[PDB]
Amino acid sequence: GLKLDLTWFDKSTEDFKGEEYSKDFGDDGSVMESLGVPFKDNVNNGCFDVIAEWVPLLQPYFNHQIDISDNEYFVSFDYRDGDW
Amino acid sequence: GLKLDLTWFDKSTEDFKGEEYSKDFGDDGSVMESLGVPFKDNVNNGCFDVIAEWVPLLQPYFNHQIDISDNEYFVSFDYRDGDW
Ligand SMILES: [Zn+2]
Repeated sequence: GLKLDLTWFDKSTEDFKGEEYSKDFGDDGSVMESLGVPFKDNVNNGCFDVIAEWVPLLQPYFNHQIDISDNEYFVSFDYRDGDW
Repeated sequence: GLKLDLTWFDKSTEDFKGEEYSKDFGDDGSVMESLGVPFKDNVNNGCFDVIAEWVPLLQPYFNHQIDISDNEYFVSFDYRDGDW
């Protein structure tokens, strides 16, 4: 089902540094609703800049330690048939 | 260097169909310039919708036969240090 695709870039050199997917949330788009982004209309449809208020809400799903002072972050909401 | 990330979905069902990276162009941003998308000033941003005019400009770098009448395409301009 739904997975969050997080990518980060260095603010200085601005090169693509890393990427990490969240666990599969299945058909529940609550995580997106909690971010203020409608589910059905925004999946597989572009990237969103990660703002400060999003950091703590997203952190529990990633091993990468999100630091918006050093990196620029983008999140895209990908959806595919269960079990990736 | 620069690599173009092409992802496409079925235009009817809306299901993911495939994804393919182009070769590494190094610091040659000519392909982006031909699309009318400033090289340095547009890498590592969101993704763009591929319009018909872009098809012949991109086709030489992908094995997949680009067909917009059947699929919907997105392209991202990813830039990382060399040797990826
Ligand atoms: Zn994107």
